[PDB]
Amino acid sequence: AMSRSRPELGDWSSPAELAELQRSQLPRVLAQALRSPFYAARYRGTTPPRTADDFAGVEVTAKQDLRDQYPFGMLAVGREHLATYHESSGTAGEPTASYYTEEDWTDLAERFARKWTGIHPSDTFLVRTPYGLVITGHLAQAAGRLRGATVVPGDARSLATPLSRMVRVLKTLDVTLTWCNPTEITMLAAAAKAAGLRPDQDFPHLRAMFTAAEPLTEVRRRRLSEIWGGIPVVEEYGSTETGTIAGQCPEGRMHLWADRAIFEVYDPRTGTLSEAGRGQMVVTPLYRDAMPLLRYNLADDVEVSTDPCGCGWLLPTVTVLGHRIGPATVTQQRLEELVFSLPAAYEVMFWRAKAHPDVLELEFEAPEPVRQRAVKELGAALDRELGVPHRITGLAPGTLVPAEALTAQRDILKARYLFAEDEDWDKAVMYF
Amino acid sequence: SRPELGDWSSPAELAELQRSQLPRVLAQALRSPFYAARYRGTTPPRTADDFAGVEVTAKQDLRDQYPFGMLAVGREHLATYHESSGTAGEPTASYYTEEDWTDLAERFARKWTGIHPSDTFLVRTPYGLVITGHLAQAAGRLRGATVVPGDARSLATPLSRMVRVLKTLDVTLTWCNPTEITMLAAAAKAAGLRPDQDFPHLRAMFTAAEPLTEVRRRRLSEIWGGIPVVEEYGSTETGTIAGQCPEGRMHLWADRAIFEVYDPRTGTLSEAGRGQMVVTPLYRDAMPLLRYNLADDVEVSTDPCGCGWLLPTVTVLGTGHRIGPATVTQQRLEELVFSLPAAYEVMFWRAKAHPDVLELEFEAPEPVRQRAVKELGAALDRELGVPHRITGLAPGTLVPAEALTAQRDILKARYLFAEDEDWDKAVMYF
Ligand SMILES: Nc1ncnc2c1ncn2[C@@H]1O[C@H](COP(=O)(O)O)[C@@H](O)[C@H]1O
Ligand SMILES: O=C(O)c1ccccc1O
Ligand SMILES: O=C(O)c1ccccc1O
Ligand SMILES: O=C(O)c1ccccc1O
Ligand SMILES: O=C(O)c1ccccc1O
Ligand SMILES: [Mg+2]
Ligand SMILES: [Mg+2]
Ligand SMILES: [Zn+2]
Ligand SMILES: [Zn+2]
Repeated sequence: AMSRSRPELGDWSSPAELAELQRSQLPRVLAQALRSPFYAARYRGTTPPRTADDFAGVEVTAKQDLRDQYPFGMLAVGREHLATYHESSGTAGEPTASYYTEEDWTDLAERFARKWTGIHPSDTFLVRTPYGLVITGHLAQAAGRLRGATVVPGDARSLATPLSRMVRVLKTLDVTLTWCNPTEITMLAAAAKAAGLRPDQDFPHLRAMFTAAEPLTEVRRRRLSEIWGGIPVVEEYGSTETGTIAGQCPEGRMHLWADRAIFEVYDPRTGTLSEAGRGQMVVTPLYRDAMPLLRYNLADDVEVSTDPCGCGWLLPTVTVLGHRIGPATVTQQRLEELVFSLPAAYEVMFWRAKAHPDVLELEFEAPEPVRQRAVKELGAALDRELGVPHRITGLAPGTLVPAEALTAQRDILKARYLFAEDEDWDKAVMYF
Repeated sequence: SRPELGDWSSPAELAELQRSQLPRVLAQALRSPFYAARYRGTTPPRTADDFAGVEVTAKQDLRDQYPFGMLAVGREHLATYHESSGTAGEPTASYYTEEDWTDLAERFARKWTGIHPSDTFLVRTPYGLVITGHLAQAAGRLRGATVVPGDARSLATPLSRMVRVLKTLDVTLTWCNPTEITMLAAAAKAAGLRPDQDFPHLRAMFTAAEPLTEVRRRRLSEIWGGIPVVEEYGSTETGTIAGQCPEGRMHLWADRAIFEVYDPRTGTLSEAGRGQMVVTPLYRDAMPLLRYNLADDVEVSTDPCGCGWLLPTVTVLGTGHRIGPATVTQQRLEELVFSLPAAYEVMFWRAKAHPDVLELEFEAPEPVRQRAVKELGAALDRELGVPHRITGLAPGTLVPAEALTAQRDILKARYLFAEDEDWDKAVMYF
């Protein structure tokens, strides 16, 4: 590496060489970790870990530790070196703070930019995740700028950017790439149809859709691809606290970015850490100064395999998993496979289910002509695959996902205090 | 590379710094479909002298050329794409190269209070398509300040959460519109924090996007413990084109753009006086603008300022209503509302011009309400002489308690729920 310090795919040719690329960083990482109040307090009366060998003995860092240290208990650098500050999704009541130096950001941007489809100057990249405190909009934008793509900041959950306006942007700007959660991929598809555009034909420049943030079955991922004309739906896995830790290969598996972090699986029964198997995703990022994390337990239920993939990347794969009803165990993943196995022509995208002690209640939207078939087929799928008692109800479109979410436009107004006689002064101080 | 405050020592040297860029700027402008079509079949302007004759560019031209009619570079050289606030029905597209962004970031970073690594900077403006959030964030990154991306109009970041962030992160700088400054002050009290005492690290508040009287600006400062409220002037299409000096005048960033005043009656352009703000940015390659008429009503003065910056000053107006004998502007009413004593806590108000009467409502606590109505009535009598119907309202009437106190979990879509959970958050989870 003449110019770059941080590793790339191909700097190692064996699992043995990957482990050495990792362990060589641990002295710096362990020295940096001890600079934070949290780790200096953890190792108070003892000898701190310093060497790659000492790492074996290092205690897990829990989500609750990150919350107890709010806001800067995990901080290992002077505040003058921070570039951005972030907070996690979930509960507003117990915030999880994350923060990054400029150089931390180069590692974050590189990991997001590991998109098998590429990101190029030729791309127009719609970033359709929130920019409010969470990292996700900032992360995609930073990766877009790193690779020279035109970034369209769509934001998400903003009154400035309803779906109708995103559909017009996708079409008229010839957008080539999107970043949004998998539910937003279906929201955009429904908004396109309500504008009289066919997601499968009317966006010929759209070449890939980047997604994360929800457990996503291959059956649902394939349907989302088919809705949008058979283009790749490129999954990644991360968190505000870690950045992107795994990205899809051309074969459709997520591979751990183990050159940039030590990945371990925590068995909460035994409290053992292992390089692979089923249990809780544990991460030690190797290229971060501001907020060192030693064996941070994301508490996501994962399966990590060192088994080779068809792609040939020399990295482990990860599946992210994320209610029992009499004899059967019913998961969202299993129901999602059954819902998204209904024929595409039935247009079933929006659904929800509740586990009662004795019965699974499930609702979905479908057009009237196909609704009774969709109810019957999905019932028979549940009988055949799970054998749970069910109450399935088909609903009119606009019942779960209202028409106004899909078609309403909103002016981006500023506060006004003086109105003409014929104006609505309801928009005076509450103008959003 | 690009000029800094102090690189010119006279108005004559400033004009030379400008005119020297015009050949490049005029050549770049002609690369766009719009300007190539405008000067089709004629000889195009090429020299600093030719600039005098150049036709104004209207906001309607930017709308008519949606999306990339104003584009002077290959799309491969674009860094970001933006759209303006106002009507959703007629989008105004703008776009910038990486080098365009350095000029934008430098102009925003011209804050007389500075932006430093020692700063923690809450950006509380939208990131959704408009430039505003992205502009403040790029300036914070340029100057090394810790950027806290608050966003605005996002379900992710309600006022209650911004107030907790202001306090617990020791935020030193904010960027938000002047109404948001009062919204945050009301939200702070609802969270049990006194804006005038409980934010000791807050040192300055940056604001723009509303016509702002000195009387209102001073009150916003007093609400937040007497710290500077630093106004700038800009637009979603240009970024910051003027910034406040320590004397409280906004100075035009004329080293980065030629500023002219348009008389719409005659279509005469002038270096100073009354009329419509016209801007020709000098360091803007993706989307060249020749004499872009912002259509803001402004007064430009070349008079020297005590601050010692050798740049013209600008006052920004906004067009008001006849009510019997008198003409009432928002700015005039705002001066009267914000001349009520601070202890009355009149911040939220609205008014309607009828042909015969000014209807005005504001929130004030019950003990002060009748005095506030009487004093404000006498101010209107004394200053405007318009008939008025003034009503005092309970706090929570114009700005509801919910907007100030509601917390909102940042949920993701969920499809399987337990019996006792709210499944209304399944697909509509915002
Ligand atoms: N591709 C994915 N599949 C499943 N869950 C995901 C995926 N990406 C992100 N997540 C979830 O989202 C979390 C990130 O949370 P946050 O930092 O609050 O945005 C992860 O810890 C997972 O629980
Ligand atoms: O909410 C989202 O849209 C989202 C998308 C990707 C990653 C994290 C997120 O919160
Ligand atoms: O869920 C997230 O916040 C997230 C953040 C970074 C990258 C991928 C992700 O899903
Ligand atoms: O909407 C805002 O809060 C705002 C603030 C500053 C400048 C432009 C803006 O729209
Ligand atoms: O919209 C504004 O009034 C504004 C002001 C300064 C900078 C960016 C902006 O959009
Ligand atoms: Mg580019
Ligand atoms: Mg810094
Ligand atoms: Zn693979
Ligand atoms: Zn001055």
